[PDB]
Amino acid sequence: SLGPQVAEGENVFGVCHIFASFNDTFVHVTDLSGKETICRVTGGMKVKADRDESSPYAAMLAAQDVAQRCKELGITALHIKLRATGGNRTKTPGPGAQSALRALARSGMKIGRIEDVTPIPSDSTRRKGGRRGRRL
RNA sequence: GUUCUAUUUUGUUGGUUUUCGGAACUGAGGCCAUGAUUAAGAGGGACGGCCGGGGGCAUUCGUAUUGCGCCGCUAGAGGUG
Ligand SMILES: [Mg+2]
Ligand SMILES: [Mg+2]
Repeated sequence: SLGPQVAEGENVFGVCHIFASFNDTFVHVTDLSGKETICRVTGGMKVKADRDESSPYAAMLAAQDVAQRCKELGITALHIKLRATGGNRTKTPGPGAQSALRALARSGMKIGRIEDVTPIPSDSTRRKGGRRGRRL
């Protein structure tokens, strides 16, 4: 729990997988390989009404909690891997993506490299919804 | 030339071949300014270099999706106004 015993001034790098859907948000800090996870907090465990799991406020609270104990385990800097639902479904990030990423910068964490890792297909299976679409 | 053959012809009876004519068949000729319009901003076909998610058969790659096996950490995740 004391982290790595390494000289001062360096930055131990981790990666946070920011998965921002339209109905909740994930903030998931792991080590460089991604094999070993460290902190995982969603907007759903920080808000009471599930209509607000994807709200930008819940993401900022979720990001603060992750970064708060991320210092505790020794990590000082992060690589950012933003992600939308993607796949066969939408490919734009949800509302909570910006607040969660902004909060990490303000929480004292150091930002490394930001990249989008949305799972886009070459071409996919048939998309949910009829031929006339989700009509309302 | 051959065959059949109208009929004229030998003072008048009779027999044969002519030729003269008619019709058909068959040789060697000479002669014609000797005889085939053009080549459709019609078409068909040939040939030459290309062109195209045209067609059929086989082959190859790509993420994504679903499922499964293992590893990590966790209490929610999904969905909706
Ligand atoms: Mg229906
Ligand atoms: Mg309408």
